[PDB]
Amino acid sequence: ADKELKFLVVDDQSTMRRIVRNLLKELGFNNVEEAEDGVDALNKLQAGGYGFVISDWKMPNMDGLELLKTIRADGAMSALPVLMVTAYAKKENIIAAAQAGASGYVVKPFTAATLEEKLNKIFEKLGM
Ligand code: BEF
Ligand SMILES: [Mn+2]
Repeated sequence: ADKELKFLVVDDQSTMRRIVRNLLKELGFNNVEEAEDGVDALNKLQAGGYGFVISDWKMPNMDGLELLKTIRADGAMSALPVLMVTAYAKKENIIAAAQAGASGYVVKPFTAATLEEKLNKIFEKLGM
């Protein structure tokens, strides 16, 4: 993928945002911004130029499943890649996220190798 691709990393725990931002840097992606919940994320997205979203699920103000649905229903951003990264591991959560249009789903805790693999699977799927 394009190394200037602009990522938004969304999680209510700063620890996890830091993990994801550092992983992306190792992968050659330095154009990375953070948000603390779905509302904060939507505000950043509206400012424009984003090419990829990585999002938690459990967050105050707007949770990540609502964020994913909001993105998919909006004409300006409906095709935006969205990778879910969450501690929810039950099949019904995976199904609800997949059906709502998630590009990929990673269960926490995850390894560096798993994140890289799942990002690449999405790049290949979308011809990026
Ligand atoms: F809080 Be997340 F869904 F891991
Ligand atoms: Mn959370």
